Amino acid sequence: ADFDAVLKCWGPVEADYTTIGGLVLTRLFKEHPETQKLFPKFAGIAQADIAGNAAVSAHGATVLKKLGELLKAKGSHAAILKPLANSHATKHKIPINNFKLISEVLVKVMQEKAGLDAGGQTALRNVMGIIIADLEANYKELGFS
Ligand code: HEM
Ligand SMILES: [C-]#N
Repeated sequence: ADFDAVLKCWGPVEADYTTIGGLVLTRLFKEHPETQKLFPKFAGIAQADIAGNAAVSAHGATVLKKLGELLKAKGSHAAILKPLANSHATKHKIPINNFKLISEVLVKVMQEKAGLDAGGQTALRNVMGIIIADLEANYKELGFS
């Protein structure tokens, strides 16, 4: 049910993955500035210059398309999520807690841009908790606790 509640509001996201992707990453780097250092291509860009950055928005679109592709899997997602855990633990070297940060930014952006109501915001938090727990279990399989 929580996947359905999110998907019932995904239309505005999927309609403009680049604009919404840029909003998410711009907000993440504003509200959680330590996360920006984890993107060496973007680290050190002054905040004022992030909202207009086409590379930032294109990367945000990649992230949101992947999360769409996870959402629409409704928890049957191993072939999608194992590779993401592998790359994020071993290539990008992202500590797990940062996933909670981007998830909360997404809840805010969807509240403001996608019609996600207070129950919907619960639902997305729950779904992101599923995804993050799976990422974390795969991190541990790789030796990253
Ligand atoms: C569920 C949330 C997230 C999703 C769906 C996601 C998805 C992706 C995807 C699809 C890629 C491209 C393939 C790859 O390199 O693995 C990627 C790259 C990357 N992700 Fe994530 N990601 C998430 C969260 C994060 C967080 C929380 C951070 C850091 C705070 C992060 C940092 C990176 C970095 C640094 C890259 C490589 C950028 C580049 O060099 O082009 N990701 N992510
Ligand atoms: C990943 N951003």
